[PDB]
Order: sequence, then C-alpha cells, then structure tokens
Amino acid sequence: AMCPFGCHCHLRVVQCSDLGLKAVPKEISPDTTLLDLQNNDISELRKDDFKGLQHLYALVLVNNKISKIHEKAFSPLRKLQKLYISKNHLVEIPPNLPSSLVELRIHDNRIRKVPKGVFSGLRNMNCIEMGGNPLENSGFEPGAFDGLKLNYLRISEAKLTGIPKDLPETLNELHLDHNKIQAIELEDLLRYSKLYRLGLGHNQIRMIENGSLSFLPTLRELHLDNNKLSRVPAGLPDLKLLQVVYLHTNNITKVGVNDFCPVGFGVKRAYYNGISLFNNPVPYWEVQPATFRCVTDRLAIQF
Amino acid sequence: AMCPFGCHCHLRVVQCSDLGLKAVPKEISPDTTLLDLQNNDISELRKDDFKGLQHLYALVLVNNKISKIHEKAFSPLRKLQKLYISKNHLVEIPPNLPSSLVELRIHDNRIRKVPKGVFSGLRNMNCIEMGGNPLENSGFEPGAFDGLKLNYLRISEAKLTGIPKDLPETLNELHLDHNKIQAIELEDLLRYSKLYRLGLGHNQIRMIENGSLSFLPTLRELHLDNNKLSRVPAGLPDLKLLQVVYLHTNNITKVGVNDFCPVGFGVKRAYYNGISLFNNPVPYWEVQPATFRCVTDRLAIQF
Ligand SMILES: *[C@@H]1O[C@H](CO)[C@@H](O)[C@H](O)[C@H]1NC(C)=O
Ligand SMILES: *[C@@H]1O[C@H](CO)[C@@H](O)[C@H](O)[C@H]1NC(C)=O
Repeated sequence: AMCPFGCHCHLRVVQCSDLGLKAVPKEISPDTTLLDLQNNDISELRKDDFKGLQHLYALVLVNNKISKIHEKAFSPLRKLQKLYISKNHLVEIPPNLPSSLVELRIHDNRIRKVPKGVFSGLRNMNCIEMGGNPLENSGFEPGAFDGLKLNYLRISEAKLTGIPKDLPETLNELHLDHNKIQAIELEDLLRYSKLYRLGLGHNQIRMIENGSLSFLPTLRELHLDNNKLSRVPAGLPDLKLLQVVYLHTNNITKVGVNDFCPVGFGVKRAYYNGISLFNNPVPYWEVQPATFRCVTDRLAIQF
Repeated sequence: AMCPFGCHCHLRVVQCSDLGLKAVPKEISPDTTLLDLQNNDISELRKDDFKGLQHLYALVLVNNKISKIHEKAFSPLRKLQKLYISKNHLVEIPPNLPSSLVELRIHDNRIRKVPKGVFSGLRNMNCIEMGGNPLENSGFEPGAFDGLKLNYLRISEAKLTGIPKDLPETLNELHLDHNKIQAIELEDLLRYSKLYRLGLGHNQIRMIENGSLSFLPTLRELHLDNNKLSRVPAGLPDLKLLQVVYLHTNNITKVGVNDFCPVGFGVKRAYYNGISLFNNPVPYWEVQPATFRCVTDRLAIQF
C-alpha cells in the first residue's frame, strides 16, 4: 500500500502532518518504520487502526485530539520504540503499550490519576514525559511506577504539591519543575540515590530541610530557582559532585561563608562550575569573596 | 558537551521538548544528529546559535514563536536534510538554508510573500509544506520556485484565489486544498505535466474548464470535493490513469452517462478504484447504471 492522500513518504517513512485527518488513514505500507501524523484531527484509536505495522519503530501522534484508545490498539506494534502522544485529550495513561517502547511522550494531556500496573509490562522504558497534565499528588497511586527500571522522568507543569516518593529508584534524571511543591523534606529524595539532575525550579519551595539533599551522593546539577527559599539549602558543601546549583529568583536574604564550599579542603569534592544567585534580596557587597573559593571562573557565578 | 538541562538525549539524539526554553540552548554536542526542540519559547535564531553542529541532520523547531532568523544562522549546518519550523511567527521564507536540505516544513506561519531567489540555492528539496500561511496569489512572485526540481508541494490553507502557474514542473504531488480558488481554467495545470495527485478539496471552484485536466496525462488521484462544482468536470474519461476522483459535497446536479467511462471502452485502459458523489443534489436514481460501467466493485462508488 503506497501512502494516504495528503501524505508523502519515502523509504519506509510516512509523513502525514497538518492535513487535519479525521482518523489514521487506511492505506499504510507495512514496511513502514516512522509514522509522523502530527496536528490532524484523530479523536480515537481503533483496534485495527495500526494493523500489521509490526515494523513501526517511532509513532508521532502529537497535536491531535485523541480521547479514546481501544485496548488492542497498540498490540500489532511489536517493534515500536517511540510513542509521542503529546497535546491531546487523553484521560488515562494508555495500557498495553508495546514492551519494545523506550521513550513515551504524553505532555499536555488531561490525565488526572495514574493507577498501578499501568507500566507493569514495559521493561525498556527510560524516558517519560508526563507534564502539562493535571495531577495532584493524590492522583498517583501506590506502586504506579512499580517494577519499571527507567532513567529519565519528567512530571513538570502539573499539580504536584510535594515531591513524589514511590518513583523508580533507577532514575538518573528527575524533573518536577513548574509545580506547586511546598517544601523538600527529609525522606523525599530518599530512594532516588543515583541522580544526575534534579530540577525543582519554578516551585513554591519555602523550606528544604537539611540532610534531605544528602541521599544524592552523585547529584551533579541542582536547579532550585524560582522558589520561596529563605537561605542557601543545607547540605550543599557535603555533595561531593555538585557542579552547578541554581538559586536565582528566591528569597535568600543571607549567604553564610560556608554555604557552598566545605570547611576543610578535600578532593572527593568538585569545584562549582555554575552558581546563580542574582535576583535575591542580598547585594554583592554583603557576600564575602571567600564564599565562592571553590568555584572556578568568575564567569561561573551569575550574581 | 553533555546536553541542556530539561533535555534528555541518547546516542546523538538531543530531545529538548516542552521545556519552554527562552532560546536554543548553548550546551549541544557536535556529535548530535537530531535536535528536537519543539514547543519552547524560542524567539529568534542567532548567528552562532547552532555553531558547530555539522552533523545535525534534522532540526525540529516546531511550535515555538520564532520571528527573526539571523542570516548566517543555518550556515553551520552542512549536512542538515530536514528542517521543521511550522507553527511559528516567521514572516518570510528563511534564506541560506543548507543545500543538503530535502524536506522543509514551514506551516502555520505569517509569511505574506515569497520573493524570487529564495530557493535558488537548494538542489535537493522535494518536500515543501507552506500551508497555514496568509498569502494571496499576488504574494507569489515571478520565478519564486525558480530552479527547484522538487516533487511534493503543499500550499494548503492559504489565501489562494487561483491555481499558481510558475511552480516546479518536476512536481509529482501538489495540494492546494482549503483555499479560496475560484475556478480551474485552461492553462492552469499546463506545465504540471507529471502529477499523480492533485488535491483541490475545500475550495470555491465553480467551473473547471474543459481540456484543462488534459495536461495531466498520468493523474491517478484527484480530490475535487467540497466546491461549488455544478457538473462532473469535463475530461475525466480521457485521463488514462485516473483511478480515484472525489466529487462529494459539491453542487453537481446532473450526471451524464459518459462522464466517467470513455465512449469506446478498450483493453489497455483503467478502472476507477473509487468515486465519491454523496452530498450532491442528484439522487442515485437519476443517474443511469450504464454510467459506472468501467468502475470495478459497487463499493468503489460512495453514492
Ligand atoms: C521573602 O521575605 C521573607 C524573607 O525575609 C520570606 O520569609 C517570605 O516568604 C518572602 N515574601 C513573600 C511572601 O514572597
Ligand atoms: C448550486 O445551484 C445552482 C445550480 O445551477 C448553481 O447555479 C449555484 O452556483 C449553486 N448554489 C450554491 C451556492 O450552492
């Protein structure tokens, strides 16, 4: 089967975008590897909508208005690894997705609660966009990300009121930027013991209670800007590899001299490679230079 | 350089999406081949915005608010073959796009005119999305597509009042659906002598002039639905390869018996593989059976 009317496709790639297609076209070669059918008018996925696309690797469904997805919709998709279904009217993480899947974009939707065994099948995940969704911490559910060894996860722009606890432990990155988070407590970041990044920018963090940032032996970048913070978060010096913390647009008033570098020189340590602080009530002349001894360049200090 | 904060990226693929970045991020490994940075807040492209991404193959800038693109902006892109910058505030077709480029999606923009030497450079195009722009026929300019052997071309959803005549002759597909096109006259499709499809759906074609559809020896699919037509366009039977004509939602009143099949049915000829007629003032009972002799099934006759 060559390709649907508006579409143009070449060598197993099928490009069907901005045609405003009522649903997934019926003429689609099985040879087909990518199906980019973005910004059309699909409102559901039907059992046999994707029938016999077993060689389909990446399906881009973004910018549609999907809202119902038939159970055995994805089941013919044996080799599928990429499923981008951002900016849709989805109302539940779709089930039965292809164990082959490694990336899952599902931003700007309408998912209010993520149940339990939803991700139970996948065993290759590692990327998961779920922001732009309206979920409150009470929407997650005991063992939602149960058995799911994945390294990236972003739940930005949602209705998070505090950092979730039962996420994947394997997580190498964790984002939660753009929420309504209240404050990072002691055992929040507990089990996330392998993180490189940790965005919490644009939140409402008022009081990060010390030692909580301790369980992140390897944390490398910490964005903690645009909050309601009042002093530099306690634990910063003890983080052997924190190379860029981000604190601008907070409500830091005072900057202790040992608020970043540690008291007695080490080497397990790393020199900061970026520190933000501008746009905080505390002028340049209130913070002794001795304060940024272990940063490298001057240029590393937005201030 | 490992990748920008919100971004995840693996094996030369940099995924920066929905982070709402103010601009194209600075830390981008030259090893990078896909640069997906969709739905952010990019407002312009700066000289050195992309410096040293010579292995960048496809760049995805869709759903951002771009409005100024520096001249030398794309020059660092020796091997770039896909550029999708649809859904942006662009005000003119960007110049000095990489000669390597094969596909250019520039939909939903604000480009009011396309001047002459714009595509002069490229020699590998074949896919151009320019719909969702506001351009009248007066907006094009003599020799705009000058020297541009390309095979696809979709100017949907614009302000076309008639079919443009100085498009690429090498054209295989050509879409002009959703316009305000008035009528397809004699020499309109003159030089497009190599088309397989020709969408003119959703227009205001009142009167397609005979012979005009004669210049398309190979035309295989012709949507011509959603217009002000009043009788089946003259010439249909003479198109040796027309397999699917769409006529629905028009204003076709009478259907001559030899409007579809030719008068002296050969052996070498073609069967229609689909004809639409539904939603037109003319009941199934006014149109003689002898009329669809050469169609194949009954089911190829939405009617
Ligand atoms: C900043 O003012 C103080 C720091 O002295 C802090 O307690 C408070 O949360 C901030 N004010 C508001 C409501 O933004
Ligand atoms: C269809 O009806 C008449 C038939 O002659 C035609 O003159 C006219 O253009 C059409 N009316 C509309 C606006 O549908």
